Amino acid sequence: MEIRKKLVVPSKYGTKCPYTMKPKYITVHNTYNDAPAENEVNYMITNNNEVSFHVAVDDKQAIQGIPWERNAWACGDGNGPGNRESISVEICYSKSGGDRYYKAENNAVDVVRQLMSMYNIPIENVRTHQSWSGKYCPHRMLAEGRWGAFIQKVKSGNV
Amino acid sequence: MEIRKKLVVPSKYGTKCPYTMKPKYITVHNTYNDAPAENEVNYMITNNNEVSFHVAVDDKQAIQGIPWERNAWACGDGNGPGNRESISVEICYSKSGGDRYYKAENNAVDVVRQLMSMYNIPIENVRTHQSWSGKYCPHRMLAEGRWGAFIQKVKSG
Amino acid sequence: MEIRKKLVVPSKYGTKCPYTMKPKYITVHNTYNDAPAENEVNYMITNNNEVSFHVAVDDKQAIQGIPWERNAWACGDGNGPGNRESISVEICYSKSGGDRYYKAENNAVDVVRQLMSMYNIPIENVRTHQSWSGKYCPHRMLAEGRWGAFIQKVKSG
Ligand SMILES: [Zn+2]
Ligand SMILES: [Zn+2]
Ligand SMILES: [Zn+2]
Repeated sequence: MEIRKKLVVPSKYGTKCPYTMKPKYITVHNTYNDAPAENEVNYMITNNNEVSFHVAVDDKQAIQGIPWERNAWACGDGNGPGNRESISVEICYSKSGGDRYYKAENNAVDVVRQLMSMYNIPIENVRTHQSWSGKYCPHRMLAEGRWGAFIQKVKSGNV
Repeated sequence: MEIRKKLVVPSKYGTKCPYTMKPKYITVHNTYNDAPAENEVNYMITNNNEVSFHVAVDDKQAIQGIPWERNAWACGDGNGPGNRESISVEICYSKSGGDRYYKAENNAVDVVRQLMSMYNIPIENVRTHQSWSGKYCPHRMLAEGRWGAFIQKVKSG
Repeated sequence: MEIRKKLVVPSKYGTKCPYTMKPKYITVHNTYNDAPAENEVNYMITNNNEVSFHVAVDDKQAIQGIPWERNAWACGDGNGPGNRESISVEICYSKSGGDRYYKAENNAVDVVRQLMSMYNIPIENVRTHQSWSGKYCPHRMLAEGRWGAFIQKVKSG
């Protein structure tokens, strides 16, 4: 699926993505919200908080808000490898779940595979936010035991 | 046991418990302090930091500082299920331990049981702060390997 | 090996080590950087940030910047057991790794053994930063699953 562009303005880089980055990992998150990717991204690139992520994926589309080679503030590890070396993928509708959420997760498999090919990132480098800082994220995937199956789809699925 | 109420003023909900909450989990903590429940609560409901918990339990009493159906900021996972769907119980005197602490922990067993029955929360949904953010809390319970026994006490009587 | 001393001035204690401490644990970290122990410590004692560690160990020497019996802000657990009861050991050159790092690690095994017999800290009291707050540190050691072997070498020598 095509990843739509809806990037934050350069004048806000200092707040949303101040550093350049050489992607080495991909971090998967759950939004813990029930908003479409367009809403997640629009809010993220417009507010003034030092909080961001690279792409949001819902049941219908994938939207990029931060250049892949600039950092995002989403892993909670300060200037650690999560925030400074990983591209963050946000999966929408995880708050209430439902068909919309599982559709978004499966679309995220496709998004993650595109990023792996793009930056030559190995399957061992696809990580959970939890692995970087301890936060229970992706919450629904961890709660339902879906991470293992997700990794296998990313590793060799044809989507 | 009786859980006494000494709730934060409504005007501070924006800071201490900004969202309504449908309790789904109970999170157990250790204060890593040697102060009675009353002290813990007084400080928590008055300062202006976005840091809070629902009830503090010591060897003598249990004092609630935040409404059970409003979130508290105690699990370290920002706007995640920890802070937004769990009721936090702080067990006092864990710092130096001793009878005071073990007595408080037994009282916490009752408080957790009461909350479980109140909001129909299953035993598998009683969690450690560590499970939500990786923080080593409840520190004493983890250090002495008491979590399993605590859960069994809660599951029965 | 010999642990040099480049402690911070008493005036900077309120920020680098404002609390006395009775060492009970030893926390091993990775600098996630490629600077020598001299630079790490020097930089750490020059700025006035609420961030510090007790000793930095590279491939050549080991330098202490904070008194062993004073806390150091390095475990990210606020006033928790990691920051208030453990001595923090920073292993240099982990960013890019290389022989320099692996050499700094073995030296760190030495620094840890010395601190263990000096303050009678048991082997199961040697922890990672990750165990205190969930942060992925020591990143390289964890990334390469070198923790189990590290502890085994500390247990024997
Ligand atoms: Zn996340
Ligand atoms: Zn806690
Ligand atoms: Zn560390």
